Amino acid sequence: SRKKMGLLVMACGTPYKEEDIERYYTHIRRGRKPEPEMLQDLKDRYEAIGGISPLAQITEQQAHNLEQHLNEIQDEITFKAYIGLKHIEPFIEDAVAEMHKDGITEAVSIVLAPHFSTFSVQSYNKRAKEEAEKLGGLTITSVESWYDEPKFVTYWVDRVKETYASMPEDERENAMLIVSAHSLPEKIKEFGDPYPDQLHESAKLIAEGAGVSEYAVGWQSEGNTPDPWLGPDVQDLTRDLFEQKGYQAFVYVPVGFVADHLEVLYDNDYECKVVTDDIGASYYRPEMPNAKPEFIDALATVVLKKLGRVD
Ligand SMILES: *Cc1c(C)c(=O)n2c(=O)c(C)c(C)n12
Ligand SMILES: [Cl-]
Ligand SMILES: [Mg+2]
Ligand SMILES: [Mg+2]
Ligand SMILES: [Mg+2]
Ligand SMILES: [Mg+2]
Ligand SMILES: [Mg+2]
Repeated sequence: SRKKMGLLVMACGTPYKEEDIERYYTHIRRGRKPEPEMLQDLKDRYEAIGGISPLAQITEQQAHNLEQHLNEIQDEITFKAYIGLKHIEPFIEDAVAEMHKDGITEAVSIVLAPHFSTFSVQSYNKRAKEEAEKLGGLTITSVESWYDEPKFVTYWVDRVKETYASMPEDERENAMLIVSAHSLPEKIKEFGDPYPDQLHESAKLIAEGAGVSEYAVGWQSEGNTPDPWLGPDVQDLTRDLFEQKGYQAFVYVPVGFVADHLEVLYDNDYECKVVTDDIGASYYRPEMPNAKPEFIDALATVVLKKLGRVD
């Protein structure tokens, strides 16, 4: 007889179809509906990246594959995955309510973003716990960060090694590795938020494992508020590094992101590519984890370590 546990997998969320762009972005913008020109622009961006339907499917596939893999690799717990999202249904509170309705009394949560922040991870975890407390009779232990899981570092190390090995000799000797995550408001620093330090440590670990001595850290995808967000932005960093040293290849590792969503397919593969094309450099951006077995095994290890069932 196995112990039953909920596996609460949390993420930003994505629209499910083009007609969800308005409500998704209204939610991100804290109730401010995008103007018509912006709605049209967003539609065009999603069309440019190959469409919307594949996006939420990745997150669902990650949760599904993680549940099945956890259930196969150990014999003590049977997990059932529930997805809880920030900016579109199913919302975090919906997922917790569904766990409670289904009879779950004990759950472990993980956010599909490897670095802790007060703005995102801590807020998701607190919301999940608050809903559990309101319903009663259900407890959640929450993963806070996992950027330093060795299997996750190794995923990116090996992707970087493959990219550098694929380069012509002249690029391989004159390339720059840019390691990035989603920008957040700079005011997180008032709380001692470790998010920037964790990104810098991811970059150090990945560059070290891959044997890449020239790398830099940047941020991407900042939102639209009056206070400053973490920088430099990858677009500006790329140009600055080019002006300083003349790199002829840029390799983008958006380690803060786990899937082929707009922030990678457009904010790297279009916006950074515009800059590398303008300066005459080659652009590389290795495969995101998505739902691939190597990444799912890394997440399974994160979960079982959090529960103390793996050293
Ligand atoms: C939607 C989204 C993703 C994937 C992410 O990592 N983040 C953030 O950090 C914010 C603030 C938002 C929105 N998102
Ligand atoms: Cl942490
Ligand atoms: Mg339609
Ligand atoms: Mg399966
Ligand atoms: Mg830790
Ligand atoms: Mg942008
Ligand atoms: Mg500003």
